[PDB]
Amino acid sequence: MEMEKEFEQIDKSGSWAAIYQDIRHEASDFPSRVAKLPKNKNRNRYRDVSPFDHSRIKLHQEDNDYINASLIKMEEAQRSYILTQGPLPNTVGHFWEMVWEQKSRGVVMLNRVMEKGSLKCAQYWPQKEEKEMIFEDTNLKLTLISEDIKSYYTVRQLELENLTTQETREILHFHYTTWPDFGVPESPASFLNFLFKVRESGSLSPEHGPVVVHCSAGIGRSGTFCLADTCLLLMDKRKDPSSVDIKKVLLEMRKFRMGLIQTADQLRFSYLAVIEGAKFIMG
Ligand SMILES: Oc1ccccc1CN1CCOCC1
Ligand SMILES: Oc1ccccc1CN1CCOCC1
Repeated sequence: MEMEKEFEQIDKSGSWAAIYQDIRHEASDFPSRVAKLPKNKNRNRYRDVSPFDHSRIKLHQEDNDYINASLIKMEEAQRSYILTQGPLPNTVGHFWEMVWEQKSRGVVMLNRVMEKGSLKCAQYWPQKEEKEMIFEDTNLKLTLISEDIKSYYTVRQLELENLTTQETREILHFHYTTWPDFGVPESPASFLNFLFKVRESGSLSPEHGPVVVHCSAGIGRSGTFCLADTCLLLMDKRKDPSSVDIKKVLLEMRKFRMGLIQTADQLRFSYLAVIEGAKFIMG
């Protein structure tokens, strides 16, 4: 069923809460035993947001391989994403170890460091060229190379050095800075423009490891970003773009990480974003 007429229909009947609860009831439940081990309590931001065992990213070390991060592998679309929490003071070294080990070219950040007067993630990248960061626990160095500040997003070029081998790589930091403290954006236009900038960078392409995507918990805004990207690619792959079922794609992604899309308003915004992104690509 075409999504745009459908959208107006779901609006007219005011049933977003009921649709969202149907998704919550049908979502996968898989074990997260590693996340819940007592030795990992200070590696989780939120007690109710954990990676499944089957899809968790493992750190390459014998001591403790745990990070709150999941591999979302979309078979038909041929896209993969790592979705992770905003890094904590004691996991900033693990975060950059993961980017290094997974061969990622891009990090996508959808939150501010402070929102609602509280800290939503650590200041995990350097703010000045001449003040680099060293992560002694994982033996990495990170340098700010350049910063481009725009009205709706900032893009940074970073240099990550593995101090063990003296190898270096160029990481692109895509920072969406305008998501409102409460609710969702009124228009999806700036979010869709941002998605198009990440795509045009090569960060989502199969010659690199998966993009790393985060917000504060790594399920709400982060879920909206991957859901919109996969749905729009499927529309360009299929003979019938109207066959793409956003609720079925979201339930496929929920096989790999719990809780993706945290509210009925985020569900509406995703449908909104896919509907408006379809129109712009059309011709
Ligand atoms: O290298 C890219 C290619 C396509 C898109 C984006 C980038 C990253 N740029 C951000 C700041 O300007 C120089 C690098
Ligand atoms: O790439 C195209 C060119 C002309 C017409 C249609 C498409 C497919 N779009 C459908 C809407 O969703 C994104 C792809």
